[PDB]
Amino acid sequence: RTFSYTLEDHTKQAFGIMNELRLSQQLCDVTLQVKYQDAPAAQFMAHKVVLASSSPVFKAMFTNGLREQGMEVVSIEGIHPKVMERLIEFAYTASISMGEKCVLHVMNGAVMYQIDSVVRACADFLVQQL
Amino acid sequence: RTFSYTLEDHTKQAFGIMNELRLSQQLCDVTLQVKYQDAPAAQFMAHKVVLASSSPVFKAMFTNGLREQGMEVVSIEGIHPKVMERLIEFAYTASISMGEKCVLHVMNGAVMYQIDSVVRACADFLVQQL
Repeated sequence: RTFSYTLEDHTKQAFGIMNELRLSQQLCDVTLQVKYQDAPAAQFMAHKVVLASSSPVFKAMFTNGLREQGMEVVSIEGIHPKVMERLIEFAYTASISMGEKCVLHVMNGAVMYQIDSVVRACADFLVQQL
Repeated sequence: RTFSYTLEDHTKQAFGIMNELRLSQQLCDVTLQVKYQDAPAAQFMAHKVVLASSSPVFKAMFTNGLREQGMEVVSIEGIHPKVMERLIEFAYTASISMGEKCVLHVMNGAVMYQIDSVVRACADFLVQQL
């Protein structure tokens, strides 16, 4: 009496569209403004719900109480823009790529945003290089 | 010189959190107010970017031009609240379930929002019942 269907590729397909929307800067409600030491400032527009879905730190940051009035700007320090870029790309694509010289910095950034999957991968890479 | 990692379960995990946020009514920016013929009105809070990721119709509806001022209300007619509920659940979970008596209505609703995967599944179910 009951009919039930699951599209296994759905979440992959949907994230592809959400990443398209990020890159076309559509429906974005947070701008991450990243200024790290000597490097020129950079900014990244994104969707709070997507960032919250991949990082407990972003989730707590955006779900404070009575949900917000429009596009919010967030100041980020302590992470190089190139690392934040790769973490955002991970949240939107499930993949991350970097040079061996950046693995430590990406791991530092993944710890800062509690992106546990990237922490494990980076930790395991560092240890294999021993 | 280059290290690359993919978390295969990521998009599934992230959608689980986005569905949690929908049900706790956190970070939602659209309310779908559904009034269908005789049935009592119902409303559904959701995330525009998630709905846009699963339906070209919602995507076009929300990406008009200069992105909007806060929580938007959308009036929906022609679909029973129970069908809209199941379509929203599909967008957030990749699964949909219904009784055989509702398959035609769910398919009608999936055509209305161009949720092609649910259209195919419903069409194929109807034809197997022949």
